[PDB]
Amino acid sequence: ENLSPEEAAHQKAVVETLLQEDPWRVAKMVKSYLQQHNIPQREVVDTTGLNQSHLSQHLNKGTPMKTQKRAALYTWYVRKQREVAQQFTHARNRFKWGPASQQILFQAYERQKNPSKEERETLVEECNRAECIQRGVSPSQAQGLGSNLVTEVRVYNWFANRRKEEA
Amino acid sequence: ENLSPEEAAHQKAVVETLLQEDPWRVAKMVKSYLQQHNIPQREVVDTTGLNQSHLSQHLNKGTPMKTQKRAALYTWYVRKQREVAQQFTHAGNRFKWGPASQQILFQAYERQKNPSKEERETLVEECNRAECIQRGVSPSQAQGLGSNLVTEVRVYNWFANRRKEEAF
DNA sequence: ACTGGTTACTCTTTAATGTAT
DNA sequence: ATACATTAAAGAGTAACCAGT
Ligand SMILES: [Cl-]
Ligand SMILES: [Cl-]
Repeated sequence: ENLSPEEAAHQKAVVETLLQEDPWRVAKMVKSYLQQHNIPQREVVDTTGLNQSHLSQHLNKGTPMKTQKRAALYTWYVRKQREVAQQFTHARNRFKWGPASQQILFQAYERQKNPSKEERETLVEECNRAECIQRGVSPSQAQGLGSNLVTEVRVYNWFANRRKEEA
Repeated sequence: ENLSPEEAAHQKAVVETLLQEDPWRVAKMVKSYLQQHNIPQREVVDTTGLNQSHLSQHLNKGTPMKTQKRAALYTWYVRKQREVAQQFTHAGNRFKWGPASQQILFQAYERQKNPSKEERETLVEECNRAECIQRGVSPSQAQGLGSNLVTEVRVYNWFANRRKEEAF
């Protein structure tokens, strides 16, 4: 179930049509995927071997890149799309706070700046379920959120740093 | 050149007096000084051996720093001020554009996006004059600017990069 | 001199960490 | 638990470089 002969040709067909498209339209399409799943650009740079500064300038600004290096970018894009779907159905990077959970954390901080462990774990289920809805997946699949899984320790680390922000 | 033994004792009292003052006030004095001379934060990290994220957060945001680390940075503040004096009295890193030179270059780009070489040297002398006035030194002394000295090559590279930014 | 593709370097930001009340 | 004190890690931004009409 890991791979199929036809879908492997479909992956090669997708990267073929993606190279034929406007590289900016694909850049916006890829940047929106990295933001929805909070996958760090370091994973892209470490896997494909591209330049961090070059890849960042291409996604956020549209800096033109040659088709040979762009092909390795689209190759990782199509493969990462399958790995994400499988890892969520079957259920190294640094944690990243999603924008959907940040709104819930700012609500709780405006209410009270020192929640109890029960209130922390309650916000964990709220933020995890929120991160799943953002990624378009079901809540029980939150175990597939991976490195971006909201934990009680991480919620406590967020509230502790936000108290330090008032100075 | 060598600091008089009496002069060195003054530096120590300056560090202790700066340690007695509020750390956020001394942080703003050092940060504004770095912005006036375009001194890279990497150079302060290399000398004082401090953490770049710690020093950046203690200067820009004013994060709590220990008295020992603040004293090591305050020791660099006083030695660099004097070293800048001899750096410029002798006149008789990487380049970093200044705010006044960036505003003048914004004027020329609005008038001519492709200036001639004659227009480049005239802008070089104007920017070097404005950068000298920023730190309160005479326009004649520019060797002390060193890495932050304006050059026609840097002006042409500034307009070429602005052309790439204008394309998007 | 020139656009165009590319990048070493810089510095802010972030989530995480260690510890003595 | 938790405010000081701290930071390894990510990433956008800057000024610059190399090639080839
Ligand atoms: Cl994910
Ligand atoms: Cl200087």
